[PDB]
Amino acid sequence: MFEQRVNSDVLTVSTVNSQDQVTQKPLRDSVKQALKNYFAQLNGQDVNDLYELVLAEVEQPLLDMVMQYTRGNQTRAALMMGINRGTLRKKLKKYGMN
Amino acid sequence: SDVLTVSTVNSQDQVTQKPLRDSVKQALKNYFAQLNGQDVNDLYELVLAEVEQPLLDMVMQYTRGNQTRAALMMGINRGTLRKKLKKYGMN
DNA sequence: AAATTTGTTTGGGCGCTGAGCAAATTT
DNA sequence: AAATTTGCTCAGCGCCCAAACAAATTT
Repeated sequence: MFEQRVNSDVLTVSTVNSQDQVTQKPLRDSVKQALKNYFAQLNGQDVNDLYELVLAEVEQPLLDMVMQYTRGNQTRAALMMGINRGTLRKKLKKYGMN
Repeated sequence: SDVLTVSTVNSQDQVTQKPLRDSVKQALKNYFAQLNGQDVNDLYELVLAEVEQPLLDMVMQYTRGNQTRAALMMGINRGTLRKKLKKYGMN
């Protein structure tokens, strides 16, 4: 057999820890921190947009990175993301990536 | 002019702010490196699930479990919010 | 020149939607 | 005692979707 890699550890970013040593925390925790400091700020005006705000911030990179990987090939991009080719096209247009 | 950002630290022990989107880029850039052309199959539901959980975990914690307010705080329908809490068994 | 991708358009369905409501809970 | 939030239902419609095609591009 070979060792377990939980869903958390598939997508990870490099962090430095207490002992000045480069570990790899999940992406989850980056999202957590980005939000917790976002809350620190907004004292105390209302929010009516928090989902789309995040979605936007996450979709742009994903599309970006996959389109680099597939080298502009939308057919393959949409295949590997598991979305409709039309849906992908629509999303690319939302972010001016065409 | 940028709401979503994570704290980073450098060579000179200086903390500096960088956007979450840059952090997502790396996460993937890395993920891609690890697989040597092993076709990826559901990369959207993957990333979605890795972001929806922290987001929910947090606003649900901010609104103190008040589903009504958290749904209004995000852009989404209370019913949708419930469907998502179910999806990740957070309910 | 064959194979693949792009850029449309079409229609079925499912997912997100607000509204409505009684019951439970917070105030 | 009143106000808010929950849990559920329910049409409507808006998005996601595969299927199909011809034209453009890549192989």
